[PDB]
Amino acid sequence: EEIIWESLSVDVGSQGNPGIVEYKGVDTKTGEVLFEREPIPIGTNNMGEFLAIVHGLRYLKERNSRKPIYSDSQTAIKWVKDKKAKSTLVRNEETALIWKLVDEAEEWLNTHTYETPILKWQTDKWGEIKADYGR
RNA sequence: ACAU
DNA sequence: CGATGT
Ligand SMILES: [K+]
Ligand SMILES: [K+]
Ligand SMILES: [Mg+2]
Ligand SMILES: [Mg+2]
Repeated sequence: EEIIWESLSVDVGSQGNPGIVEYKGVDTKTGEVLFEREPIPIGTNNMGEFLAIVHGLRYLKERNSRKPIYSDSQTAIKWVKDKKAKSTLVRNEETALIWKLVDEAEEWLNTHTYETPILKWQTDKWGEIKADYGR
């Protein structure tokens, strides 16, 4: 119904899919960029969306913040809930880095706790998520 | 079909 | 138009 403005919003940006993947987290209210991941040479949209949420979890936990996280990705929200990123991306030398980060993100989820609500950004009602890459 |  | 996903 209503945007929870006291929140973190995340989004992925890519050059190709699969292709170069980056992501960032912003203050939903102000747009302030809170974290930005260095571009990853090959990954998928959904792996980036997943990494963005998990990074947001780690970011908020380190800062003792109970803010929720918004993502517009049905897929990544489910993957985080499951603690399992069910990507189809081939594992090879070229995809080694993104798969390493995804593996490590799952591992973090399986060794830490959090109460952070992970919320679906309702793009059809509210427009583009505040972390959008204007892409 | 829905979400990217 | 193509790809990633439930
Ligand atoms: K975009
Ligand atoms: K499809
Ligand atoms: Mg997105
Ligand atoms: Mg976007």
